[PDB]
Amino acid sequence: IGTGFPFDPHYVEVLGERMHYVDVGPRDGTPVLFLHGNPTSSYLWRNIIPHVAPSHRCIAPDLIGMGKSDKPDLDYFFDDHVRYLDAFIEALGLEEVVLVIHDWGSALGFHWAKRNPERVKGIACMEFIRPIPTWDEWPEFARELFQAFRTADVGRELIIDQNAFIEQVLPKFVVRPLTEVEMDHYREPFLKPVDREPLWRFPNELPIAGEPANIVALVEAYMNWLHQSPVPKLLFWGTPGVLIPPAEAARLAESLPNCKTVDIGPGLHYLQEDNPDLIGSEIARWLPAL
Repeated sequence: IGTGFPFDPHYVEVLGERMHYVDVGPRDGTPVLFLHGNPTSSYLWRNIIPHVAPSHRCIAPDLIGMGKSDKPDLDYFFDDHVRYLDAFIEALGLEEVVLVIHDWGSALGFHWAKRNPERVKGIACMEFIRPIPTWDEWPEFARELFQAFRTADVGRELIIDQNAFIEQVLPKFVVRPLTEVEMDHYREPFLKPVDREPLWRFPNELPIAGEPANIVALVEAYMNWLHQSPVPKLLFWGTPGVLIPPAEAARLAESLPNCKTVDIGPGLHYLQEDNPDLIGSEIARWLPAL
């Protein structure tokens, strides 16, 4: 598994802030837009993109306040990310797209898809955000941790002061051991504690136990759209998973229209770090059929 990030940097100005993105592959057909989540960046996609780039344009932005993108003094609510991503897509003059999405990147992607259904040609997804009705549906191996993340004072102490989302959550949710080089790549955006605001707000935006109500409503909305959309879908899952356990992937395999599922083997949350070659190769095999 490659530790390097051999991609020329690109920046586009979005609402007075520069957003970094990877942009490789041929420029004529439909682009594949890769959307990371918390606490990652386009670095998450580094070993997946090379399978896809030979045949298709790969665009992978770093979300505002993350990766190599500018870091405005925002609250970094989900709605903030929505506004910047909406503006990024229009800034590049993208028409139709294929989405490849994960975690908060999936919330963003699905919400964009619901609002622009005519412009989405396919969705490849993995460990995506769905309503979590109770904490019983959250893996026992991370229940107290994320409960603490959403507790007053304690949450900020763990995520901001101690950098728990980088130093604990990342290794905890990758089955194979991450190298020091890989950790340093993930560390680089958040060397300054103050810049960890998005890493704390994201877990506090998760639709868990009916709160926050607005996000629950929004996620329910795009899941309702997804369940009745004819757009081709490719769902990657792992055992035992985090957001999408095997049993959930099985239900989605039946319920989601026009959906193919791919079992990546052992996986938690950052499936891209466990089996990037299978994820990349399957996306590549899938795209020409769109």
